[PDB]
Amino acid sequence: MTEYKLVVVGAGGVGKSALTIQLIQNHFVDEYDPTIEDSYRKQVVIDGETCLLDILDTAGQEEYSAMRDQYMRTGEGFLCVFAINNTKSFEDIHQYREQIKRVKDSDDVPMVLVGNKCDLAARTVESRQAQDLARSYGIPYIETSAKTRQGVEDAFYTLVREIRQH
Ligand SMILES: Nc1nc2c(ncn2[C@@H]2O[C@H](COP(=O)(O)OP(=O)(O)NP(=O)(O)O)[C@@H](O)[C@H]2O)c(=O)[nH]1
Ligand SMILES: [Ca+2]
Ligand SMILES: [Ca+2]
Ligand SMILES: [Mg+2]
Ligand SMILES: [Mg+2]
Repeated sequence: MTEYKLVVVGAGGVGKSALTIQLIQNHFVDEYDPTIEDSYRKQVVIDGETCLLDILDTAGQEEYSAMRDQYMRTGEGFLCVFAINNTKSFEDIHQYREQIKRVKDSDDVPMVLVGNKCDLAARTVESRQAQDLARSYGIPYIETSAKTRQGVEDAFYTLVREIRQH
């Protein structure tokens, strides 16, 4: 009944899990428990199509990243997440995109660049920098807050709409 396999990747602590939990369970996770690998499933209607989202939430911490490449292999589309108050996480996006291209053996994989924690005032990554990166990659850039839920549905549904153009 139409399934989309989405994978969420990016540096430790940027909010991958909080984003996923906000989408699937409609609440904010305030605490930080590092992820190894977790999956979620939810039936939703997107643009008039009932479908099943399978979301793989991956490790950002190098210590918990064992076998992440094996899980990413099945993904149909990827959210590449950084946090707008974490310059390193933005600088490291290229690594995740490279890893995606490797595991998929393609330079044409559906992706969305996500700048999370947009509720925070200590911004060090400006919108324009991220837009430029996204433009060079040929993908959309969307800002989100897992805390307020702003942009969360848009980020994931946009990724579905990208998969649908493939
Ligand atoms: N203000 C704010 N805090 C956020 C946001 N998203 C996540 N956080 C906070 O940042 C911390 C880490 O979030 P988490 O989702 O666990 O990050 P992660 O990217 O999944 N980490 P890991 O890679 O280790 O699994 C938590 O304390 C969480 O509440 C956001 O949009 N805004
Ligand atoms: Ca909470
Ligand atoms: Ca490969
Ligand atoms: Mg996590
Ligand atoms: Mg600057």
